[PDB]
Amino acid sequence: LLDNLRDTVRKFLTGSSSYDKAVEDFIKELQKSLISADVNVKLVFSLTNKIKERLKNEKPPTYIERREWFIKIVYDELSNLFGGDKEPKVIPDKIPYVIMLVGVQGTGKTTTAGKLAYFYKKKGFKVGLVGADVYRPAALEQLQQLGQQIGVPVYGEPGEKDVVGIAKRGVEKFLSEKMEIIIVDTAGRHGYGEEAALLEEMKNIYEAIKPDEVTLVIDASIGQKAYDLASKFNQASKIGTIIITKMDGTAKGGGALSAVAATGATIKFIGTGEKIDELEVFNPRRFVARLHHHH
Repeated sequence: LLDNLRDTVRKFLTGSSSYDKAVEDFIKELQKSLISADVNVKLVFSLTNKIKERLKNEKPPTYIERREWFIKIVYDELSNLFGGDKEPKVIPDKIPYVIMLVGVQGTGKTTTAGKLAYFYKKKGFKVGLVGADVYRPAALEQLQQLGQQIGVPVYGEPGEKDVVGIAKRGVEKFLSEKMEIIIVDTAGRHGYGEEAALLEEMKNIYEAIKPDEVTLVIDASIGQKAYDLASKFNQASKIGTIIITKMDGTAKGGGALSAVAATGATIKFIGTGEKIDELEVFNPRRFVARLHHHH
């Protein structure tokens, strides 16, 4: 969406027609591209109405061209659509720090667990990974391969299906090894649409491990349908954050980000590609800044 918004911006700034038609043309194209990105239509309409209103109340500061000022207001409001200017807290100040990853099946989460452990190893922490995703049988082997490849130890119990016992033995072992960051990879038996049961089901793992942070991993190709789960996830704990993965393998990452941001939850990271280091700290203002036409 942003790379497509770049070209629309360019067409708007290299001053073709009247201003008002240039603006009209741009808003239609924005509305169209956001619909295509699966953003909820009510957010698409509010966004453009808010843009149009700022433009009627806020003349450009002196020295600022009108078209430049229009674009500044569009960029500020795209950022607000994805959650607004905010820089999450990504380095823990309590050690040890236990992070429980949760989510529906297939959210780029075992990869996400290795990517998170890599991020924190690079930061100089001592991390241990707990492979408690026991529905998928491949998840553990996959985790053990990541760990081995990135030099972080992986606790896992081949063929075991008590996720609560695995998470509790793995955390206790890592806490005894005096690990500083402990990442517990868990999935869930439900999909999107079955949010109450998904959440209920996270409860006994959580109580067992008493993590410092619970992180819901969302695949971005769910789009705007991430809303319900994210909303209920976020209300259910004071320590919940969200990771949106696979932003590069969908057209619907704007729908997913905008739908999560509508809940107010914290999107701490986004997963961009499949490579181990492609996990980035997320700030809507920076995310939007990437396409700025003055660079």
